[PDB]
Amino acid sequence: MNKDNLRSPICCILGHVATGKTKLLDKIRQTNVQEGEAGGITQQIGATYFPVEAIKQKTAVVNKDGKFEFKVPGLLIIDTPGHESFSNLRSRGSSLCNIAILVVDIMHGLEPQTIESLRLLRERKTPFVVALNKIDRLYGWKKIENNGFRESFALQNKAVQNEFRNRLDQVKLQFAEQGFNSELFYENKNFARYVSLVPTSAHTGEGIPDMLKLIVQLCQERMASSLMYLSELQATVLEVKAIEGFGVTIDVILSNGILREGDRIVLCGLEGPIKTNIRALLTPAPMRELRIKGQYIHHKEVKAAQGVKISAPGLEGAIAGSRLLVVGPDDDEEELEEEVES
Ligand SMILES: Nc1nc2c(ncn2[C@@H]2O[C@H](COP(=O)(O)OP(=O)(O)OP(O)(O)=S)[C@@H](O)[C@H]2O)c(=O)[nH]1
Ligand SMILES: [Cl-]
Ligand SMILES: [Mg+2]
Repeated sequence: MNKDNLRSPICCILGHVATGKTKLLDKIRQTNVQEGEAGGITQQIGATYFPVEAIKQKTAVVNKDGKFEFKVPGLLIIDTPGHESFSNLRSRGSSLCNIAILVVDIMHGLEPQTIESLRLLRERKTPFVVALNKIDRLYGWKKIENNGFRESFALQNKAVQNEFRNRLDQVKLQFAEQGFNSELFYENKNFARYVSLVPTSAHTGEGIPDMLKLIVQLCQERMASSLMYLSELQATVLEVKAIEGFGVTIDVILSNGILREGDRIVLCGLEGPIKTNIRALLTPAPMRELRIKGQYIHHKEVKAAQGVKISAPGLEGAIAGSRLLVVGPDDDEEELEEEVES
């Protein structure tokens, strides 16, 4: 359990259309992905890597005394489409994650794809918190940019505080009807068993510090302890696409283990196993999206979890969703081809 064998866990963001999943991530990243999107909607799985240094800075306003202990090296956050036509991608993102944020519009409560998401979460026993987003839409909300929720909530007028309590109670009742007990996050005395509700605004940043602290807490206090450390390689192909200068590449979620430039890799292809070597192992800059076209950073080595793009010859027939394996010293290359096909 050395700190040079720590693993960055995977957090999926799930929720109904237009609840603010991408906008929340844009506020954390300081990006404008949502503005860029056709229709303002997400149509693919996105991956952004957050080094723990950034998480520490973005939670300082709810950790002023420094007493919160950070143990993760970072977190890979997966953005997903809420639109009904992409249930396959919510399913894939859910299958990949270790923990999750379920985004609910506080003004609307639970909606059809919230219910779909809750089924995914319950089935896989995924620890999650709920972001009750768009609190700035409470009428008369007075913002302090990027504040902790409690601090800001204390400064609101009586009308706003009453409206919040009323909507919060309604949402709690909705979750209870779906079989989930939930509590406002600082009122939750059973983090292991009850869902924490953290009110947020993607527009003002309020509550995001609380939300980030909570997902680190999910990693450190709910996720299986073994997942804090790197073990055997696990990787999944997300997409296959030709990129200028690199030929047909694959975007991969590295879920566990370590990938290296030059690795002999095996994966499923249309006509049978593909066996090739990694020519370039690419990532976005930290806190930038895998689903966004850009210049890429080349790495000799990438430790899990991360979203990577791999350049290699012979990827033309790669199958999205395929597992990916690396040929190790004690492996037989053909035997490994047979194992990936399984
Ligand atoms: N006022 C306010 N508006 C918000 C907030 N969060 C998101 N929005 C707005 O809601 C709209 C939808 O946000 P978006 O980030 O696209 O949702 P999404 O959950 O990613 O939606 P999808 O990709 O599943 S279709 C956008 O216009 C965005 O500006 C918020 O906290 N306050
Ligand atoms: Cl949970
Ligand atoms: Mg989106």
